[PDB]
Amino acid sequence: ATIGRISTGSKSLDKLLGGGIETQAITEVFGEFGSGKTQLAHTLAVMVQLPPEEGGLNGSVMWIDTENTFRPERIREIAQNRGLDPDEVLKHIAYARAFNSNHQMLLVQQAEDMIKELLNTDRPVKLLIVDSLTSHFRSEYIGALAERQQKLAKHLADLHRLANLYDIAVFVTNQVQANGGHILAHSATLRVYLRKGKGGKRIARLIDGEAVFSITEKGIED
Ligand SMILES: Oc1cc2ccccc2cc1O
Repeated sequence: ATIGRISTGSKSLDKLLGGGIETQAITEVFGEFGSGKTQLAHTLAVMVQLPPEEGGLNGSVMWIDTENTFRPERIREIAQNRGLDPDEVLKHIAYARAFNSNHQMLLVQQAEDMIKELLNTDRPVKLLIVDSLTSHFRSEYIGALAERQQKLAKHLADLHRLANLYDIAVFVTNQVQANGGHILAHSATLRVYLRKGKGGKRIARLIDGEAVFSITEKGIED
C-alpha cells in the first residue's frame, strides 16, 4: 500500500510531519503530564474519518485506553466543529480499557480481528491509538527494568506488525517528565516531543523547526 497521512488538525504540525501522521508507522508523542498528548489523540480519532481532500482516510479507529482518559463528549465536540456527524464519528471508534499491561498486550491481538473484519470495507481501520502505551508497564515493573524492556519490546513489535501489515497509523502516547525517560528508545517510527509554551500554546519538535498550535473546540489548530 502507499503511505497514507492523517492530518493532525494543525497546518503547522502537519508541515512538521510532512502532511500528517503516516500509516505503516508508529508515531510516538512524549512529554510531561498536561502537554496535550491525549488531546492530539482525540483530534486524530476524528480527523482520520474525513475524506482525503480534508486530510483524513475515511478510516475507522481503534483506541486502547490505559488511564481512563478517553472522553466521548470531547470526540463529539471536535467532530461537530470539524463538520462531521458526532454519532457517526463515535460509531467508528472501537474503544477498550486495558486493565494492566498483560491485558493491554492481549487487546492488540484482539484488535487484529476487527482490523481483518473491516479490511475490505469502506471504513477500514486506519488509526490505532494506545494512550498511554507505557503507564502500566512503568508501574508494574518498578525495580525490574530488564523485564519491562522485554515486554515493551514485544508489545511494540506487535504494533509494528499491525501498522505495516494492515496499512494503519499507530499513534502512541508516553508520559515523560522529571528524571524520567528511556522514551521508547528507537522503537517508534517517529518521535514527537510535545510541550507547553507561553499562553497555553503547545510546541512540537521531531526527536531524531518546531510546530506551534492551540487546543480548541476543533481539537487542535494553528
Ligand atoms: O470491540 C473491540 C474494541 C477494541 C478496542 C481496542 C482494541 C481491541 C478491541 C477489540 C474489540 O473487540
